[PDB]
Amino acid sequence: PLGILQSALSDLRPLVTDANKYEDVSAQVAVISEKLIAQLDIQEQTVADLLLTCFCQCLIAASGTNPPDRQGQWPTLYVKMLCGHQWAFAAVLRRMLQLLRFQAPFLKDSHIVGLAAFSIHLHECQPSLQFLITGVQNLEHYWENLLNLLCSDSVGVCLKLCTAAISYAFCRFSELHQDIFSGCVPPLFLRKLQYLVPRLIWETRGEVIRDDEEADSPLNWNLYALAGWKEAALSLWNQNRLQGLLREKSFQVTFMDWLLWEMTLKSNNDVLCDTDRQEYQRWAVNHYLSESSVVGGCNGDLERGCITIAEAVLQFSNKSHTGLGDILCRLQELICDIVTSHHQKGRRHFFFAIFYQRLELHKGKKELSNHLSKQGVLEMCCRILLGLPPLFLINTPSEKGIRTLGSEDFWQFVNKELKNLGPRGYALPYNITAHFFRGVISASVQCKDSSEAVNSILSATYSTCPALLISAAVGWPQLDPVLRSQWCSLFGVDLPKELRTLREQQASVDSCLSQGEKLSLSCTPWLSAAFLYSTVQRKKLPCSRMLEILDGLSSNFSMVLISLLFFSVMDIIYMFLKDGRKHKDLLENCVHIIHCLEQKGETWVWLFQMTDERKPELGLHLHRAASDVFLNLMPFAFFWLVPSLQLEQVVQQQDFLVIALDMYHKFLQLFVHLDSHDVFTCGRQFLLCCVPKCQKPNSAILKKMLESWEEHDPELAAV
Amino acid sequence: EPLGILQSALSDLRPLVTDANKYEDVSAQVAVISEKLIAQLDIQEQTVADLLLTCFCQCLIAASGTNPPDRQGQWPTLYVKMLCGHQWAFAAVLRRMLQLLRFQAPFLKDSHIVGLAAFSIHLHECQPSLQFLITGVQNLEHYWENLLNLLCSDSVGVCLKLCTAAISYAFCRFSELHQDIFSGCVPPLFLRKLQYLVPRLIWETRGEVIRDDEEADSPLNWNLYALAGWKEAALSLWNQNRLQGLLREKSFQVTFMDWLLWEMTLKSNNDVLCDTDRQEYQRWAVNHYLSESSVVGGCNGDLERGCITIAEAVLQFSNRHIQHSEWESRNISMLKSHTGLGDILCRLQELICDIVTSHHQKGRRHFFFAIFYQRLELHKGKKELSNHLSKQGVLEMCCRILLGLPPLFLINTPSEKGIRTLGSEDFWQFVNKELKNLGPRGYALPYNITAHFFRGVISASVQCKDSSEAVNSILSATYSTCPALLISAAVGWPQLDPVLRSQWCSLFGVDLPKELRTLREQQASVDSCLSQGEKLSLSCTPWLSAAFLYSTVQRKKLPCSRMLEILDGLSSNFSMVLISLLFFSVMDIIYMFLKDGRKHKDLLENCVHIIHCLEQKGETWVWLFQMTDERKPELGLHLHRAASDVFLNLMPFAFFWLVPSLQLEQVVQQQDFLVIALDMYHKFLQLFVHHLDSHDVFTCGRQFLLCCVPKCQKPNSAILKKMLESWEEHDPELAAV
Repeated sequence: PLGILQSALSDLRPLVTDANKYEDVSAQVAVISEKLIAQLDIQEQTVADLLLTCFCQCLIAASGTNPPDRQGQWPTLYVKMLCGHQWAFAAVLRRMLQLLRFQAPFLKDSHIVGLAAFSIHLHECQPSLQFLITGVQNLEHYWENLLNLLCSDSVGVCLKLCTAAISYAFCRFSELHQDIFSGCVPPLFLRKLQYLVPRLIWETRGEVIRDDEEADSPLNWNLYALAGWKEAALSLWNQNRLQGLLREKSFQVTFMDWLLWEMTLKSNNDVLCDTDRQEYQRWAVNHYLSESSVVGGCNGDLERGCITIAEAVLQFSNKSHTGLGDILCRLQELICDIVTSHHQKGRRHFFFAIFYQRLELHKGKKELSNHLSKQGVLEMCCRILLGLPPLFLINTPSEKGIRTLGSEDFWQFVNKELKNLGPRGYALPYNITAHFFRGVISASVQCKDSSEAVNSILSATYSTCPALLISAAVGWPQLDPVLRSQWCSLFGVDLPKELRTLREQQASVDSCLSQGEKLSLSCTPWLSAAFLYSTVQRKKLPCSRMLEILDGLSSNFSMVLISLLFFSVMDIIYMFLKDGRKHKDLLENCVHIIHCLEQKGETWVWLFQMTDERKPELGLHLHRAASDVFLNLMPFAFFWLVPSLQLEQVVQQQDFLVIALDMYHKFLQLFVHLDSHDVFTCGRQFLLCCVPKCQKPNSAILKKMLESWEEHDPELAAV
Repeated sequence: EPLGILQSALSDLRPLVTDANKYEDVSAQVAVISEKLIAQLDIQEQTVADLLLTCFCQCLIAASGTNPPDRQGQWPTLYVKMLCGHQWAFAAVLRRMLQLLRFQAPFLKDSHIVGLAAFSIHLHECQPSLQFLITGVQNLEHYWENLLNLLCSDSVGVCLKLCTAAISYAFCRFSELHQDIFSGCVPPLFLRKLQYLVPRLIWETRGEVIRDDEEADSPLNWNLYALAGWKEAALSLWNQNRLQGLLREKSFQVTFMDWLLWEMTLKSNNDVLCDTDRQEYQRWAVNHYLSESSVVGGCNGDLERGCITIAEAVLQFSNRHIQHSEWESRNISMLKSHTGLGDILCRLQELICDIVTSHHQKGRRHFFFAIFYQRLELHKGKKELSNHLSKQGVLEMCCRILLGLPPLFLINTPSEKGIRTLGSEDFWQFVNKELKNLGPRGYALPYNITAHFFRGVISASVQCKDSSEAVNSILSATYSTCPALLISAAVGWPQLDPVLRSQWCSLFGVDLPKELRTLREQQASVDSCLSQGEKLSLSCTPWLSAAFLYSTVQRKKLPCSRMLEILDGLSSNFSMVLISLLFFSVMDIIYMFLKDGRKHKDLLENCVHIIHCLEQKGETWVWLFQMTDERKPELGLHLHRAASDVFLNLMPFAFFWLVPSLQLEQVVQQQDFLVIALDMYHKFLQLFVHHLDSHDVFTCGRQFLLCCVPKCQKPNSAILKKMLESWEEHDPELAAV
């Protein structure tokens, strides 16, 4: 079956020497007549390399008699025959894939030219392949896959190839007006030889000289008797007809496609040393940075440069990576020229804007598919800030003869779209809450005092952006030596008065836990109850040894006992989302509640209310530090822990019923069972014994329906 | 049967060790007989090694459980002796140890590691174990670094689990005596990598120094055999008050340079830390070594010694990484993964931004440049081999560094009395000795080191009061001290203007100064008059206008005939443009020669056209060819001090191509001609020690000498034909003429 196939398919070469006078047809009829009978199986893995190779053979057979200009009426015919079938033309594609992926690094130097000429001739026939494993579209959705995988793994081959699917097309498909010629070759080959050449082959970047002695002449078809691959792709980049062709729009290269090619080329694959791979870029960036905007580029707007780089980085996420690090180093190389200038007119606002607009597209709530992309882009938004620090980009000083050091930005980004980033809820992670401190330490040099500015910053930080101090406290032990060393490195004097009170509080806590000394209180009941909580929770000590050491008689006591209830009902959850069912610390809260009762009341509902109607100050200094992933999930905890109490939760409380309903409304808007929604009866019971506004028996019968509002809104007016 | 008896013996040695049976050791001598009955990547046997090493690695863990090491016996010493007494097996086990540590580092157990660590310590105790027939290593000590400086780069989580069991075994074997001589049991190097790998991997022991003085007994009675992990066995040992008072001596002292030399070599891949976590470690360490004393090796609290010491290492780690490149004709050779380099250079700019941004600058920068004046003196001309020349691999790092910095460091910023004037005197004195780098052009620098400068003076005037009266002062002090920078702008204007303009418009929207503007005018008086022809303006300084014109021509691909017709004919500043236009063409010829050596005729025609265009005025063009400073008018120095020295060593190679292509009589009415001709021939010989051009020179510097200046009438051509003794007679002939 195949022996005769190899014979026939090999009986072609003798024909094509001089007698190529339309007789290469009946042999094609025979090829097709005998081909009728025949995971990369062996039937296909072998026939492919048999059809293809006949090309690499016949081409070289005929390229000795005459060049391709005059001959070349067989190839179109052979390829039209091949494409005439379906179960074979779909094997050559995958075979060439495997043959340029695995063996590509070393196959041959003349089994290549026998692949370009099969690419091109696969273009002038525009065949149909709508059905295939992956490629659903026409070829144009196949060249890009191949070329991209290849230039990501192997570079030298990509150029060895691109510069051979061109030279075969200025010889062939010549002698025709320059208006329709450009439709023969595909665009991407040129759109990529506009990129590779000046990367590998220097001397052609625009530095040295333009040598030209043979510019207007059909270049020699010498690839079969050549001298190297550095004069077949340079005797082409210097031909006028091409160098004047890389100006159309059908194939441009702009400063958002350069990245997505260079930002995915992993070292250990390239062919350039480090201190050349880091000159290519510094040349490129500074060539798409002095280029018009109608073309891909930005005139001189460093701002626009950084903007584009960030917008590209965000569009690649779709850990350890090497290429991305170079881009994130060029960011610094660019920015460090800004902070040392103190624009005061174009300031950090130009940057953060990007995030806000990349973070609105994912507002179309759906089936657990966009939230993921949201946090995935957010983690990258964070990784960046850690990748373009001179470490005080996040600081907005001023100038009126002095420098004030304020930071009016990064306080909104945090309060809005960063606090909902990491675990533990109320806190941030310990990789971004150190940049702010190691930044105020490093920007406190410009001023004249260097010990007062820091105090002003950290005194302002109490009102706005409190979620940073808590993230420090929760992560202080691995943060003290850092600063204690930085300061001594720069100045070498005592510390200020607002970076050591935290140390004093930690030390007091520690020295008081071992024995017990009725801990004091620094008039700040949402700080001094974070230390006290985190130390315990890390050293595994229980409750009894947590609040047994408070000395509250008339000072700030209830607040230090409510902050703990908050921090204790925001970690019942981190132990639910994290592969769990229920955690045993609610006893701590049932004890804190009894301790608040022993005092003069000091109600606890400020937490379980989302609006800002009458929530006292700390009650809205707390929720301004949480994450909207939890606050949308409190009712769960509310109805978990409530049933452990009765006969005092209402009759001596204020605004209970209202809050219970405000919650039970949201307990439904989550989904769209018996072990989760059982407080039906609970809410039904609290009514019969509550602060009777009207509540005679109406709301005891209305819970038998889905209208907690059909009559409640009016049933409150009678209060 | 060298095997059966072997396994029988190394098995009977198994149970006999659970108890320290007195005198039950001669059974070792039996293995001596067996081995004596049996005697690159060797694989001939390559099993005796494992057969003999597993004996230890198994008998140890088999006995341990009955008694701790100290009360174990005198077994391992005798074993190691019966091994080393045959210096062929001792030449193998080493090889298998290293081969299985490196290649299959992760594919190992948690019980064989200690079996190698204890064996290593026992080796160290038997120092008389010294072999010479092991290529690559002379003594024993070398082996330790040989394997560990590969382990600590290919895989870090095995240089810790192997350098902890050693200590946990030594502190259980020799922890009965040796109040002072304890130091000397373990090998030193082990006890250094710990001090570098423990904190890095785990943070709970970074900065804490003193917490208490509670006395301890010993680690948990050799718990490694049934440990619960390593984060607590490496931590129950860092606190042992007997150790922390041990890594203070000199032979266990890590330092700063010795740290950079190890962090650079970490492969980014195969590491264990995410890229956003191995930069906190560095941002901490760099600060932990700046607050120290110099006796330890760390800085004393300053910052200069913290940058000098990071540059002096990059200029010392690349030397062993020449790492050339080639793509066509690929020789299969993997590339070294992304080294920790770069990162270090990012923690070096977070530190320069803290001594230029301050309130007490006193902006001196003599340092950081005298550090480069040394590596270029280690091998000034040649390191006995032309592989890493000055302008090859050291002047490409004095740039990779000098770029990653801000564009302000290159400028001084004095603050004498708060006035804060501007200037530069340590980048000029230095760029006048790094222009020799760019051999491509010769009359220019590269571009990426010409933007920063012009982009710096603009980011420094800010600090001053009038941000547009210093620039006019700098760029006027220039034109007389550092020409080579402008001519690299002229050659690059159309890629540079939309940066300066945008910057000066983004800081504060005020009109430009009178020195970043003159250039736009001198460029627009060109890009137009080349179109359709009008005239040229001929601003004050010639050698800048000429650069503009010549480079613009080259960039637009025009011929070399417009350049000569759009020009004044009655101006006093005409010739001084043509001279420069000749100089640039010469240099272009010379560049074309150092690229597939040839001549590129057309330029030889351009130059003769120029010489004829300036010959009907009575001037003197033969003083470019004076490689001295004797009498060259001031226009010569301001050009030669911009030209590389790779080229002026070739100027003769271009003086005998376009001299004979002139008339034989219009190159003699000049002043002191032959004094350059023969003074250049003298240099045309030193090059040989092209070759076909020796004839044209031997004749052209031989026929002129008859109808030449009134210096000699005879015996000078005869003398020149005598031999290469032009000097022996010229030294006396020049006396008169």
